[PDB]
Amino acid sequence: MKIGVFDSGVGGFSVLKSLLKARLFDEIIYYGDSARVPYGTKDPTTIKQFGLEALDFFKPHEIELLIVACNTASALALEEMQKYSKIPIVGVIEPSILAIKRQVEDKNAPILVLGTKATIQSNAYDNALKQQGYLNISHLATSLFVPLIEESILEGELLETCMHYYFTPLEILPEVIILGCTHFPLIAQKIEGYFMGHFALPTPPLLIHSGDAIVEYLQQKYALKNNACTFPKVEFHASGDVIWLERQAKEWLKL
Amino acid sequence: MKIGVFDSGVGGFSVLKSLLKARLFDEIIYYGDSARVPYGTKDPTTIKQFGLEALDFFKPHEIELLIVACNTASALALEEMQKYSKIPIVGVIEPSILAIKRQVEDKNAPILVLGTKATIQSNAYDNALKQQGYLNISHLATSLFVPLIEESILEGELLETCMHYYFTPLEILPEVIILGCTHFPLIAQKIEGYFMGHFALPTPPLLIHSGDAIVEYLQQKYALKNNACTFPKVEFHASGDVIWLERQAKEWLKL
Ligand SMILES: CC(C)Cn1c(=O)n(C)c(=O)c2c(-c3cncn3C)n(Cc3cccc4ccccc34)nc21
Ligand SMILES: CC(C)Cn1c(=O)n(C)c(=O)c2c(-c3cncn3C)n(Cc3cccc4ccccc34)nc21
Ligand SMILES: N[C@H](CCC(=O)O)C(=O)O
Ligand SMILES: N[C@H](CCC(=O)O)C(=O)O
Repeated sequence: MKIGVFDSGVGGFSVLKSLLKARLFDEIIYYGDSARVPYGTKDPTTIKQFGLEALDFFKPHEIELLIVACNTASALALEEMQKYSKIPIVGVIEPSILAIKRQVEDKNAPILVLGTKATIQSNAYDNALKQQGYLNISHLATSLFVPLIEESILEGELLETCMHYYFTPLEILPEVIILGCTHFPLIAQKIEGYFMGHFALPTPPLLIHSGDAIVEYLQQKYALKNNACTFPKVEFHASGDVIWLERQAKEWLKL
Repeated sequence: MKIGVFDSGVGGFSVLKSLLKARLFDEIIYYGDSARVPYGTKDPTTIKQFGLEALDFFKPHEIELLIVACNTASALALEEMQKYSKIPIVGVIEPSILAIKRQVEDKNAPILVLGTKATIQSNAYDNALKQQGYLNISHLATSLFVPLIEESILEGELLETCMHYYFTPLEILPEVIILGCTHFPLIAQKIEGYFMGHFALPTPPLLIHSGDAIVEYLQQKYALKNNACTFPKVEFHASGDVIWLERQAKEWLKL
């Protein structure tokens, strides 16, 4: 199968990695709208229109399915993109809801959603979660995590001080934390260590990764299988510097 | 006189505040490309073209001069903008160079240039200072200041730790600090406080503010006298969050 993956930029790599490791696809066309990144700081009408525009980018590629790796575009643009697209478009929020259902039998478990401002203000996560019977849902816009991560602040005092800034106010101690942004997997264990260091817990909260969750959905929904070729064809495309993006793929993805 | 102000988003307000206090112009059309903010994290090509697209936006408005309030656009897009424009275009780098040339006779004074990644990478400031005979020039990309300032992290521990992270590796004690980004006046006193508090500085460093510097330039170059109408007509446009932009203008600029 030939598919598209769309993200606001390089962050989508966290999803593409899961897809690659699972060997789902013979061909993948990755588009990063990196001239306009971030999306998370911006308004719904702007982001919806970004998502429609990404649809036009894909048209000459004859993809059969579009993955929207971006949790912000997933939260805000996806309904509008699906409305004008014949092929299916799969976002990263719904697959995470299905993963939570499999992994979190206790409907009362405190679940913390972390995301960009736009993702958190949409309440996409909370709404889906409530519909499936969840009763203790909390949310937090950890906005500064995105540029810290862009600047490779993946440990140390500055990261620790930032986490502390966002997490100290929380009144509830989550048993489940949804990593509802492309960037946040890169600080997954530091978030785990934060809660383990700051509270007496025998195990860290369960972390939900958007990549692994969409992999599980794609396998099940499309009978996709971990035996697409050994050397998938993958093209990178960007509205900003595509050579830099390709250089990133080569360094971090081996491609 | 009707003129235009361009910036990547709201940060240009720091320049606009200075323009308004100086009563230089009867009417100002402000445009922020806030669908695509920030520019500072991006590349020459992408930023040159943003700045040519800003020319297009000003065409129906019949402006007589354009001020590029963005330090990043000034650094990367100015020449290209000027190459095509029929009206004078004034950016925020050259006026800062001439402000320094006026206040700082000592060619060995240690001047420190703070900007976005793109601004610093261009060496637009360093080149201009060197041509003016300056021999002691350091630069730092203080990239996380921008998002921290956007999230109103204007004091406290997170700012202090961010500043520590950028300022600690510095091998020269500055006598001149260029606030080479729209956003950095909002923490000017905090920056001055970090240097006075952690080092043995005899007296505060001379801080160069892009807006005060452009004003000085505009007055002198254009023989503008500060005798424009007491309440100028000012319009606010943006590529998104325009409503938000207009709110910010009323709350913060008195407009
Ligand atoms: C995302 C996984 C698949 C690969 N990866 C990584 O494991 N680390 C530890 C990085 O530091 C990194 C970076 C990186 C290079 N410079 C900064 N970093 C963080 N990239 C590229 C990248 C850049 C910016 C944001 C990103 C967000 C998500 C994924 C990759 C990102 N990919 C990176
Ligand atoms: C003319 C400027 C200096 C007036 N002004 C201000 O003095 N403070 C202290 C603000 O906090 C503020 C803000 C603000 C509203 N939300 C966060 N802040 C910081 N704006 C709008 C604004 C927003 C974001 C970044 C900005 C960067 C430069 C100038 C204005 C900016 N203007 C603001
Ligand atoms: N990809 C975005 C993060 C970067 C951005 O804000 O565009 C998300 O997953 O929410
Ligand atoms: N206005 C930009 C800062 C914000 C951005 O990165 O676009 C500058 O002065 O460099």
